[PDB]
Amino acid sequence: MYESILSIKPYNLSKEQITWVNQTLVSLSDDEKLGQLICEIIWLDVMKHFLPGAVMYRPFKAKRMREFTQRLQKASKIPLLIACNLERGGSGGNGGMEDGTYVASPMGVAATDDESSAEHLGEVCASEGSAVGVNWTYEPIIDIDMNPENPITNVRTYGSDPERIIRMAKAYCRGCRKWGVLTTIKHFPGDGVDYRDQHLMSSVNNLSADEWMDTYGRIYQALIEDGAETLMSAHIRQPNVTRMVNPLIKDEEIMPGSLSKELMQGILRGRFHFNGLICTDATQMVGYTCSMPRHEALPTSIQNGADMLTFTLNPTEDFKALQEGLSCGLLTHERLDEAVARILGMKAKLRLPERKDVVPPLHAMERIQSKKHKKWALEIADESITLVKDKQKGLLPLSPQKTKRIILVQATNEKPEGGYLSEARLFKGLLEKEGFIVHWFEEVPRPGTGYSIEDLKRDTDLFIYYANFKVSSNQTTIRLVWGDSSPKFVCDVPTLFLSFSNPYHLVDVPMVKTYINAYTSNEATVRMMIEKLMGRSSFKGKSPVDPFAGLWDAR
Repeated sequence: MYESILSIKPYNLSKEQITWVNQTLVSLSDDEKLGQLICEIIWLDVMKHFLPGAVMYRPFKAKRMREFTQRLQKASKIPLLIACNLERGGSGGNGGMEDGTYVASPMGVAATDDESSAEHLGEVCASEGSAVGVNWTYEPIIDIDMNPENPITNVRTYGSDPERIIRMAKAYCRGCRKWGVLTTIKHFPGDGVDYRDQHLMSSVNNLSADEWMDTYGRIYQALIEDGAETLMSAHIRQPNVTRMVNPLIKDEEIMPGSLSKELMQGILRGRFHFNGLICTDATQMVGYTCSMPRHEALPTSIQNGADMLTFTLNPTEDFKALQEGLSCGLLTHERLDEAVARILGMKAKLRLPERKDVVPPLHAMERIQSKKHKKWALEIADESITLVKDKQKGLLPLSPQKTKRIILVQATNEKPEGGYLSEARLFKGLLEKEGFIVHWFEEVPRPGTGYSIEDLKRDTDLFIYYANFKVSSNQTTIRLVWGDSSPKFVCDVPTLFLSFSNPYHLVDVPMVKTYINAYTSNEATVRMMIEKLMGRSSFKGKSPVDPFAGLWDAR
């Protein structure tokens, strides 16, 4: 059975492999099959309530991951899919591992407009992940960064141009497959139209059916045909596409991707002929929990096309809900077997059953933070940093002979110990190496009743802003927050603004005359920024997006 699925892309299993999937399927109890639908988060005692089909590692040390893998796999009757959000390399972006290589955000790669940079990104992700036993990355994101106010897309995307997104996403996958790591296209039906986070609600892709088909649909078809192994159906609604499949559907029946049969079975399975593994986005996100009673939602997600539920809330209650859903018919035994078949087929595709070692040789660990990976990080930084606005004649290149005294102003939504980002301290120290006098904004006076603008101009030749407003779950804005530290004197003291993450900061500092986007806040990007501000390195980056956000005043 299931040869029509397992023998073709993205599976392409052999006769023997399909026999293993079928024989394993037959040997599983109902509870075992239900457990296979669940991916459990590791933050490894996750088998007390059921036997899960997969796990995802939060960011611990690479060595710990390699240890967890050996233990988890050696204890699992059915080999586990081992997931990780390897987004920006081995490290970076709230996922990956703690001591991996942080290469660059996806948008920083897109700024290079060189798809070989995305392939390199995918290689570092999959090379360092597979060394510790990871075989499934929840990447690449193929959302379109349409709405500059969306807090959860932003630098996690390859920008706002569908054609570039397709180029970069395909290259990323190309790099991952070279290391035997499954890829995941997300977030279906597509984030980036709304301005709201699906962690906090069910966000809405409200494009017309045609508009969606022409943009998001085009990208998904491109990655599906490219051989995308897995897809993540997120808690985002597409009402107009849903109504196209089901014109009589009531607005209250329209479910997000993770619960919608019109989207997962009508569009993906049907119209687009996606044959890979579908998993939901994390089930504890508000976008999921607020759309339907949970005891109903978990089995309905599988019944409506999803093969896997990502994470549990209360594991006992959740498994009990799957048991009852199967018992009372919310989930059919026939759809259950078909889901497990696709889960087991990806485990067979990875050749996990035949393997008799589990983790690679310890020598594999040497790829982590290898010279080659560090070197790609420096190439991407050299190619990505983008001079967006340069309307102050003579300012660049910087030199202590033109602006000796600098006030360095940090702006971030992080809360680093000591008050300052290590990357900002490094930037400060490197400016001083060049011969600048650099004080933090907090160290020097500011205009007021006892300090004049003439005094400020006497003590300050240049303001420089280090902006790092990063993407994180459950944030409703990544806008620039302070307000006397803002560029309020751009016509009195020259002012330079540097964004090391969010590229739309001109929304909040439109008065700035010199503005540069770097997309990534890591040591490699900081070092190339210094080289470029001093005139030793040319500005090569190209905005993969509109950094002015359609604002007349930002120019």
